[PDB]
Amino acid sequence: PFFPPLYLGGPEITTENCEREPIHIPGSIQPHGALLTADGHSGEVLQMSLNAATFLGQEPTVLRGQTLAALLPEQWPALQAALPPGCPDALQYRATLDWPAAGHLSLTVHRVGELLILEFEPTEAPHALRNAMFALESAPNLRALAEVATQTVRELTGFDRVMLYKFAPDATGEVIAEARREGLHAFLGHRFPASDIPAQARALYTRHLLRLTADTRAAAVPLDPVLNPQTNAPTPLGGAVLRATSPMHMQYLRNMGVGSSLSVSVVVGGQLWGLIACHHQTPYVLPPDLRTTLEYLGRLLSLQVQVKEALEH
Amino acid sequence: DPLPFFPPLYLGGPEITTENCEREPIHIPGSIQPHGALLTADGHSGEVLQMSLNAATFLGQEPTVLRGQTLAALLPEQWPALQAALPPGCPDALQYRATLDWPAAGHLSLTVHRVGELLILEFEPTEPHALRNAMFALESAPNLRALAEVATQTVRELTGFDRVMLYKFAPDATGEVIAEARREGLHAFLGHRFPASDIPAQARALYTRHLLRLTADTRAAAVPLDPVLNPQTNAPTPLGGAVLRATSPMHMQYLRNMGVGSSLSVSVVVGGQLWGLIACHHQTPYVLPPDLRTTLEYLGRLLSLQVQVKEALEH
Ligand SMILES: *C/C=C1/C(=C/c2[nH]c(/C=C3[NH+]=C(/C=C4\NC(=O)C(C=C)=C4C)C(C)=C\3CCC(=O)O)c(CCC(=O)O)c2C)NC(=O)[C@H]1C
Ligand SMILES: *C/C=C1/C(=C/c2[nH]c(/C=C3[NH+]=C(/C=C4\NC(=O)C(C=C)=C4C)C(C)=C\3CCC(=O)O)c(CCC(=O)O)c2C)NC(=O)[C@H]1C
Repeated sequence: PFFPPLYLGGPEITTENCEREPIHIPGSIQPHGALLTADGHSGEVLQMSLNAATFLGQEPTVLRGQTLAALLPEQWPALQAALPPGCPDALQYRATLDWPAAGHLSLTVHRVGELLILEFEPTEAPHALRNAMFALESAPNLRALAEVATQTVRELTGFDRVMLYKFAPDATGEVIAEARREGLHAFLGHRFPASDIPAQARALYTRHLLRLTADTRAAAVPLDPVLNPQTNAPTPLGGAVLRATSPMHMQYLRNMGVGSSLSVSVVVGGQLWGLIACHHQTPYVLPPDLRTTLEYLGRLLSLQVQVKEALEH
Repeated sequence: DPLPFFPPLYLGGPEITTENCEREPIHIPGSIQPHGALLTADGHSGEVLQMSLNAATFLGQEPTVLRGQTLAALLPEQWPALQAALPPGCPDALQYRATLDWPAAGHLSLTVHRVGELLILEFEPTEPHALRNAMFALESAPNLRALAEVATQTVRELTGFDRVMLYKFAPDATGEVIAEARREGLHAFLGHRFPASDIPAQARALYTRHLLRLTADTRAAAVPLDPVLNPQTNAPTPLGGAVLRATSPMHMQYLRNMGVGSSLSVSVVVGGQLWGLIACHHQTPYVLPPDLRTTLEYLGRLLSLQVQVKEALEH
């Protein structure tokens, strides 16, 4: 099963109980964005991140009464149609708001049962993706495909290190390709135990295909209330990219000297084949539109891995 | 019966009839569609060899001036990028794309690929979260039918085409429309089936490697290359990989007879085989700009993946 989260007086995690940390329900988010939850029917704002006032520019109480209808007039009917009752928690809808306080915000919404989860992040506003797609497809074998993928991602993102991290049948991990800035350790060829990415992390990564820690030293921002009014239970946040990273994994990243981390799942035959894993030495908020490019690349790599593995077997 | 290609018309080959379809050499027509321009150049020196006859009007230069310069001089910023992206021996399927600001012609999209020692350069005029939203909707579709319906509707919304269909090949190469989105008033093709020869075997082979082709105006005359043969080889210039390549006159007549002014299909490729086509129709001529066509190319790949996934959920 899972332990209760901390804020419901559950045990603190150790290396004795890696597998049982309820990483999906931390009750908090990373501070480079803001999150609101809301009722599926009424559009009634039920929870907000204590930092919402910053991003939205709204007097705190104003929000926690109001309706999405009021708050987002153009958007609220689109949401209603895009995310019908009963849809999967994996389905997401995005829009760009030109919002008074903040030039442009990206809005990302998904639905978990009766709750809409809304994420707001700063945003903005060429051929590198098309060029990359063809490059991946003409790679002659899996090894070269891995090399092209890591190089392409590094060029698109500027990340200090990009790896392709492949799982063995026992969930032992191996770094089979790597693109990195001069003057970093090489992790190419190294293998790591399965407990570095615990089973409950791997399952969540099979369904929700991108996560990140923008700053491995930033404090999480609580949800208020912490419990969902609807249920008097924790809000599931695993489909939210803003979700606070496990402090065990942030300790792991800090001990490695990483300041910013991001990965994309490569899913083949319904299973987690591996990860595009990125490191930055310093804090780094990759903007939403560039993340989208990596999300596309994730799908394309999933296709090409199967194609390429089929021409060996 | 499968038989080798005839020589093209310009090398004294015969004219194509219903008798001998599968032998038209549709990859070497010696000509392009008039809404863009094409140059060929030597892959090592960058000497310009062939050009479409309309090139002066896209590129704003006399032929003899174009042909008298190397790509190093014509494309000083792109020439080194081309050479890195398209190394000798690379496959003909690999494409490099850039946007140019050309004085006379505005923003041009440049698409380049390499066939042996030849570079092929295509120039076309070029111009929010719809793709991301579509990607997730496709993935959440519960079964093959719902996927097919979401895919057709999405493509129609992105493009404005009068008719978008998902055409699926059977094992005997006969095809069947299995989903479609269509303009009000058009008659339905859903559930109809069509003989294997409607798309002959040399087309289906080419459609497994080069995943997007089009006819922007089914009445437009083709524009010859000049000279027609590659001076490197005194042989035909391979245009299988060029979206500007002239469509087969047999196929344009099949389309005009249907009342179609514009056609476009994306290949859906599963396990190395052509599974089906996203096929679109418009009643009037219609040019879809290169950046919009890129969205369809990306959806072609997504759909190939999702078709595998939906079919595996099915035994
Ligand atoms: C008690 C359990 C421990 C634990 C937990 C844990 N680990 C993750 C997630 C990740 N761990 C990763 C590990 C590596 N990154 C590398 O670069 C290398 C090798 C050079 C390794 C072995 C990775 C890539 C992830 C994915 C996330 C990311 O991209 O940063 C989680 C889940 C984090 C979250 O989503 O909140 C958890 C709980 N890690 C341990 O080392 C043990 C002690
Ligand atoms: C004597 C040979 C004939 C022939 C040749 C031919 N056909 C193609 C390619 C295509 N034919 C298509 C046929 C259909 N379009 C539809 O809408 C339907 C059903 C509603 C069918 C059956 C299609 C879709 C294509 C693909 C290209 C496209 O999307 O327009 C070629 C190759 C064309 C080229 O690449 O230049 C050739 C030579 N078709 C016949 O019917 C016989 C008479």
